[PDB]
Amino acid sequence: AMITGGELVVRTLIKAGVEHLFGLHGSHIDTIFQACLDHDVPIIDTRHEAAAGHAAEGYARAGAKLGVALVTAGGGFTNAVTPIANAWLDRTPVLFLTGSGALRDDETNTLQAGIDQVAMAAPITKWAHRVMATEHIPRLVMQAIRAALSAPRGPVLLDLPWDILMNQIDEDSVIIPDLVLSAHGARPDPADLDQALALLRKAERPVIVLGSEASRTARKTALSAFVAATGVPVFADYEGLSMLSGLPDAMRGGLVQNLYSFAKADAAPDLVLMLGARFGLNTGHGSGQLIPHSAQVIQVDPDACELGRLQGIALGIVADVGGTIEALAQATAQDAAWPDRGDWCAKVTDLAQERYASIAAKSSSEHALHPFHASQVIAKHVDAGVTVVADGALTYLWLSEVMSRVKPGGFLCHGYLGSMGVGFGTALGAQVADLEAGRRTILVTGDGSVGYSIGEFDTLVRKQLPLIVIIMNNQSWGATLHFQQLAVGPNRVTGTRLENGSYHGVAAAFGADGYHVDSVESFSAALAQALAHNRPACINVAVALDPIPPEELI
Amino acid sequence: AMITGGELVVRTLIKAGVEHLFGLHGSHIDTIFQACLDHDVPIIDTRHEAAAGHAAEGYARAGAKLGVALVTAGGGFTNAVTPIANAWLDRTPVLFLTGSGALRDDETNTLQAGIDQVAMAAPITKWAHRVMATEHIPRLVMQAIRAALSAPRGPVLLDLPWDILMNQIDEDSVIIPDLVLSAHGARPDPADLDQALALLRKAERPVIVLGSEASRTARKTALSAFVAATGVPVFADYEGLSMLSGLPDAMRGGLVQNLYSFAKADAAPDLVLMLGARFGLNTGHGSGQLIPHSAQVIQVDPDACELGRLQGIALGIVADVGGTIEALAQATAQDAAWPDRGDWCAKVTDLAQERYASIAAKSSSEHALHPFHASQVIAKHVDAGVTVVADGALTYLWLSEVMSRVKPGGFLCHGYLGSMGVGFGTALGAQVADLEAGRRTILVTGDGSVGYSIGEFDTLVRKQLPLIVIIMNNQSWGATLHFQQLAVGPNRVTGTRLENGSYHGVAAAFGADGYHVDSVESFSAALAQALAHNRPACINVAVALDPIPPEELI
Amino acid sequence: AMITGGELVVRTLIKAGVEHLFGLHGSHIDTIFQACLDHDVPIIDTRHEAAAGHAAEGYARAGAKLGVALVTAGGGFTNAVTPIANAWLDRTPVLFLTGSGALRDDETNTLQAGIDQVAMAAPITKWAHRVMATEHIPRLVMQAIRAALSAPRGPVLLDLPWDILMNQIDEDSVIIPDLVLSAHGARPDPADLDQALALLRKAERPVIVLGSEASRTARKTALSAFVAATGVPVFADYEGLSMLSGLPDAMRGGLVQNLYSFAKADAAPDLVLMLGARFGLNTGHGSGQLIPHSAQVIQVDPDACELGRLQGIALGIVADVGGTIEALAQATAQDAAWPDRGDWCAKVTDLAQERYASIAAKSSSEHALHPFHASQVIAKHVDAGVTVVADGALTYLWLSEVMSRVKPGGFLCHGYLGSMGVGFGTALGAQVADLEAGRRTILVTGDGSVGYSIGEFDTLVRKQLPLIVIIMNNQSWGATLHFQQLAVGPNRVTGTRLENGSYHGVAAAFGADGYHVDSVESFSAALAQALAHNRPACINVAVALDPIPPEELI
Ligand SMILES: Cc1ncc(C[n+]2csc(CCOP(=O)(O)OP(=O)(O)O)c2C)c(N)n1
Ligand SMILES: Cc1ncc(C[n+]2csc(CCOP(=O)(O)OP(=O)(O)O)c2C)c(N)n1
Ligand SMILES: Cc1ncc(C[n+]2csc(CCOP(=O)(O)OP(=O)(O)O)c2C)c(N)n1
Ligand SMILES: [Mg+2]
Ligand SMILES: [Mg+2]
Ligand SMILES: [Mg+2]
Repeated sequence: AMITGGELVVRTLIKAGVEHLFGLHGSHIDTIFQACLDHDVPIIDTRHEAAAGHAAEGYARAGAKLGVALVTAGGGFTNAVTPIANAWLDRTPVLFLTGSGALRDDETNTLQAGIDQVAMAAPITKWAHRVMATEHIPRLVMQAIRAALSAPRGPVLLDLPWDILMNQIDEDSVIIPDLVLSAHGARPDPADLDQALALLRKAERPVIVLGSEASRTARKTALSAFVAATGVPVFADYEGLSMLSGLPDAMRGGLVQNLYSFAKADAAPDLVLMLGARFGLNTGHGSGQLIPHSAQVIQVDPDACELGRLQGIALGIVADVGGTIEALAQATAQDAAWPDRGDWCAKVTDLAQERYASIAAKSSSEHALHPFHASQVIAKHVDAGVTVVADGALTYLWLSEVMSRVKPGGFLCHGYLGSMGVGFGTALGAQVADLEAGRRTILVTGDGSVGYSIGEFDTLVRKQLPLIVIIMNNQSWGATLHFQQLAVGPNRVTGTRLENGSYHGVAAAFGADGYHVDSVESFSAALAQALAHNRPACINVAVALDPIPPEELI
Repeated sequence: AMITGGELVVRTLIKAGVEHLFGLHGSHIDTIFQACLDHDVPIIDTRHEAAAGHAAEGYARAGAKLGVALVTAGGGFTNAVTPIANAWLDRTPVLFLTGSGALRDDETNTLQAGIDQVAMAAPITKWAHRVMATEHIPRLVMQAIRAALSAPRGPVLLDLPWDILMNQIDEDSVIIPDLVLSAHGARPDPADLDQALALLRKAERPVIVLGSEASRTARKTALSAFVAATGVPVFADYEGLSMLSGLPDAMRGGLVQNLYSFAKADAAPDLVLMLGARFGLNTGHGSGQLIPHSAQVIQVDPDACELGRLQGIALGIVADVGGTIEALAQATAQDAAWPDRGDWCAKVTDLAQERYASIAAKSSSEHALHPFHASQVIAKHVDAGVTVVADGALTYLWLSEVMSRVKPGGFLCHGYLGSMGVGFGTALGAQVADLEAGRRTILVTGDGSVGYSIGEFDTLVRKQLPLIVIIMNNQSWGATLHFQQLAVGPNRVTGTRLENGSYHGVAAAFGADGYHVDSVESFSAALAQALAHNRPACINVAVALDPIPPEELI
Repeated sequence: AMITGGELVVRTLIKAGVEHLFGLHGSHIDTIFQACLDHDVPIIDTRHEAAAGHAAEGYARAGAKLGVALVTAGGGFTNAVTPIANAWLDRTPVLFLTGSGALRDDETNTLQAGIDQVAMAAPITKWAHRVMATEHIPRLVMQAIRAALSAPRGPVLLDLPWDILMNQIDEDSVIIPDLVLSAHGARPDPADLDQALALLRKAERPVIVLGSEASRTARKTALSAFVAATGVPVFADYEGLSMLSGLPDAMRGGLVQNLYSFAKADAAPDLVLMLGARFGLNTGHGSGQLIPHSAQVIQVDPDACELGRLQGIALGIVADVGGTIEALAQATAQDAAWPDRGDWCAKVTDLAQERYASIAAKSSSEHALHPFHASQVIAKHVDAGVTVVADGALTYLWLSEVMSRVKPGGFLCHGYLGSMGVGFGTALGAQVADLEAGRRTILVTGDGSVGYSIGEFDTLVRKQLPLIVIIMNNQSWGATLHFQQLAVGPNRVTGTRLENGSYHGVAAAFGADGYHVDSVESFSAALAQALAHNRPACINVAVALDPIPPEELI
């Protein structure tokens, strides 16, 4: 009859439909550990709260569902800050449950109390709030969850004082509410939908560009019905990429990064339909080399701030990307008489094919194994059954170069935050999600980036998570080392040389299979063996440093 | 050639379609003032920055558009804080432009530099930001507008460093963007709309409650259509009242407070459609006193946090209220199978009118003018051409008891901030935008409340503003004095008596028409008089302090 | 045995030895009004929270002590923000007690509850905190007072949830701490002090300048002794001026502002002892206009950031300004051989006098009363027995030129916030402090500035506070009309016309003495009268607007 506040937290999460938590133990949050123990709710405990946070993100991104991070007071929270800020810029839905000092003995210079965690999380969350009463728990947890899931998606900080968590209340007294929130999003007004549809019908070279908000709602089947009736090519930023994985092969434009050299071939797009993709790092900023200044733009985004923020656009809609896609598939259904778009699809296909073949031709692997070739080795293993997690600068923009012509189940790369090393936690969490859906996760990170959360090879072994960490090891902080040469001068490389350490040796110590390879065939075989067993694996890949990825030259 | 920084602000402001500004001069923001002079943009300078801010609220609330406040650095910003906070809770679209310390001479103990205005506004604005370059002025102003205008509506702070406002850049060299925002709001997915309408037709005692967002979109025409086909009674909070004035009297429940008396007749609502109406102060929180616990709630709100925050709901939709009404009215043109809804309208009408007569039965005027009698002198004077601004606690609680059966063009009362003294600023700015149409504005304020921004008669006189101020005088801070008596005891009154000044004299010293009143007819002559004229009118009214409103009880 | 939290607040305030509170009533803080009324502790209830806030500062500033401000939740707090912001920059000790939403019913959209008040006050307070338990009140109240009273003095916000105040505890169980905090500030290291005196002895034309922190510790006899033994000329800024009032007039250098000419009189100070004076708006900024580069500087300040913030200095001491003056006095009391500065002092006295008369010779009042003439009339009513509070920009820039070489009991003015209208609240609270002091308070304010808190005439009459409200009336915003001519064009003035309202009529309408005067004959008669009458009085003074006050030369 008497239950702890920590019980209420878990019961509300049970009701909300959560089946996994990612975290690190603390006395302050043990009531939640105890309650999860009782209801068989697995907490995937890590070796760093940053890894736990990133794992909640990874789980959310690869699962298209809610992520839950569980951290303790003080350092527990501060260690989760990078995942918080990363989820913020990436529009990913994570509930960050955090402990704090007890309200009784507030301002007593005590263990793990003393820092305004709500004030700290404020600038980088949709909502950050501290619970003031134990009976408020179910309603406030449910409130926090609604905030995170609705467009635009984002992180929420729920601060649960040790006080409030240890408190015992009569269970029959406080009501645990249901998650009452519509799964379908808000659609555009039929007038703007009639307009956007009209504007794209009379169009010589139209393109769709998908963003993160497309993957959250993940309304794939509707995207098919819409793309089939209209026959319009679809591009995406890294986060939208996997949404193209189910499109008929002809209208798969790939990553928006290659809407770039459309300038030399007349191919400057006529009308661009942006669906949750923002103006910034991912779409060539305002520099307009990706989204051409002379194109008419139709932008759909949950936040009006994003509506033509860097370039003057034509039609500015504010609705949910998911509902918007649904509204487009619904209208496009009976309107089944659409213009001839055979030879714009071929152009988009052929221009991306060009840039690809062009780089393959300039890629030599004599004396040193080329990053491009090691990228093609992973690429040959990429279908809907595989999630790919990208980390590590030079690593990921070489990886980006092969990623457009395969159909990944998921693809989790860096957002605007671009925090080197977020990939390990992300991939761990993604592997937990992919286990339910019968899929495999592969992290592709740099030698420098992996050392951020290298202790997570332990967690992979302890929890038996079959993640294959692939390390592009060019003995350095790659992209930065290039900046020191290309931007400063040839012999001005300081603090970027990382010429020490056997990474497979580290993985071997934590009990995970370590491979160090240095050639195409050996790496190809190592990866094949890694996939072949259901066990965590490190593949230390000795790779070339000197070559320059095309993205860097821009 | 060269144009100033503030010169850019004003140009970007007119392309937005705004026609007025409310402010106070600062030598930090004269750059705006001068650019405004030669575009014939009227800056209505008040006598207190607080007043200007509330006037920006009024303007935006009265004419359902965007309001603009324009304050000087340091002290100018901090004086606008209450307006900003009020706007935040009331969900009203206002663009607060503030000057600040020049980036040159930053951190130098300078004149009006050295305070973090953005940090101060961030907890109470949808967006708070400081412009770093002069060329950024247009894209960020237009951005701030987009933020202020989308659902849910709310205030935005744009900090313009005096530095940035003075720097001249080539007039051709930076584009001045159009405001591209769909105006038509996003609407619920049809499946939810079906779920809603199916439950609505199933209901035996259905009800609709309107909140601020209905008034911000002001789709009176679509609402009427929807209300007609279905024949469901409609209620509202103070902010959603204007939106009942254009509907058939048969389906007009009035203010939500009237839903209180219903449980005493086994006539408690069966199902309630909350359109932008939040669970909180105005809807009786989660007590189940207005919105019954046994009733099945459908809630439509732009903020997912609001979806069942204090009470379990049956269906929760995140979509724009204005778009939702549009959809509900549209789904209506093909239904044509709705119940008579006449005998429930009978019940709703009977209960409302019954409550009204019940107060008239209790109210005596034999020794002092009953606030309710004095309130009626205003009621038979209220139509679609009057805008009523309510301030003062005891004043507005009594004044509401009549407002349900009359129908104003504008009704602006307190929100959650409950800030006594906002009424004058709100009223002043309501007169503009009542000058915009042909409507005339009446303010009904308490004797203590008016002292807050009493120096605004100087503005009313200077700027030829026909506003009538009805000072409800009970010689005290009424409701607070009632608190002291009812909550602690009869002889426990302190700091709540106000038995001194001649307010109607005060206004006359500023050169405005000042009146007096003892009883019912005494006031009619003063009211019909000053209303017959077309200029600033200050009326004083001696009124009984003793009587407790029905809203006070409970 | 059972007492409320509000009672705990009051008993703690009493034990700290506070005698007055300044505020505006709300039901959220009534428990504090009830306790105060029980212990005979006056709450000066005003007509605006800003006036209550400012009165708390004025009390603190005029009486060299703590000022306590009492405001209610929501609107009450937001209205006190400008005072908080002002006390911040002016380094004035004010405890701001605010009510807020109850902790039970957090996040309920309830009345006056939903603004993060601590987050708002955070940028502009030494400390801002929200009480979480009723038992914590005494220790937290006392903690706040320590924070405010210690160098550098500043404002503090204690947020007191309605919940926590209404709550009842066994009075026997909670202890009420003493205010144990030393009255003596920390003095410099002897090696630092000796090298300061080693420089002062071995220097040719040395000068002392005082700041805010010098009035906060208000050490007259120690400073008096130090200046007697050393014979060094002493200046000060606006807040420091009142400390010169007790020195030998041969040392009284007046306002450091007079120090411009030393640059072009060849006698620029060869050494400057900055005692709390800050490198900013008060002291020629960073440029050597008031503080020459050629001068070697010894600076004392509680804040190390201030130590040569914008200039190079020879010695930087973090210590209490009052404690230092004591170390200066004590050590210098043995040194019986301080070099004579009679020659240097004579030069200084005669340069301040040369400045004075050169202003006096012109400025003829042959048509209108040159504000200099209006200021000199006030001057012959100024001595140790009078506190002069000052407002209005164009107003004060004349008054400063006459204040130098007449000795006020207190001289309160604008700090770095420079907010117009702060003067009324300030004088209202100062008068309270001056009434126990036996002094008389005169407020000299501009015509626009007075409109801010014009209802406070009701306060002056209700509370019977015989403040004299002088209005220097030039029917305009003066300095901001000035700027519009001088920096734009003589025909480019908009939004500064205040040619309206007999300000003296409104004050008379609130039941105080009302006078309008124009010439020295009419004026010094209205003044002489309003003085002899021990009652609140308003002296409206029609004045020339055209004349430039000399402090503007660049
Ligand atoms: C957390 C973090 N630290 C530092 C940086 C700056 N940075 C950008 S690229 C880069 C080099 C990454 O090198 P590596 O992980 O080895 O991958 P590589 O480029 O060699 O393929 C660094 C340190 C960053 N973006 N994030
Ligand atoms: C800014 C602000 N200050 C104080 C309060 C507390 N308060 C609530 S009601 C009230 C009385 C208002 O009196 P008046 O304006 O004369 O109207 P009346 O109640 O007498 O009709 C006060 C001071 C508040 N709600 N907001
Ligand atoms: C809150 C605020 N509003 C406006 C200003 C800008 N300002 C500087 S001087 C000035 C003139 C005010 O002087 P006034 O009260 O009219 O008396 P005067 O200077 O003419 O003698 C104004 C409005 C400010 N600093 N702070
Ligand atoms: Mg590397
Ligand atoms: Mg009243
Ligand atoms: Mg003036």
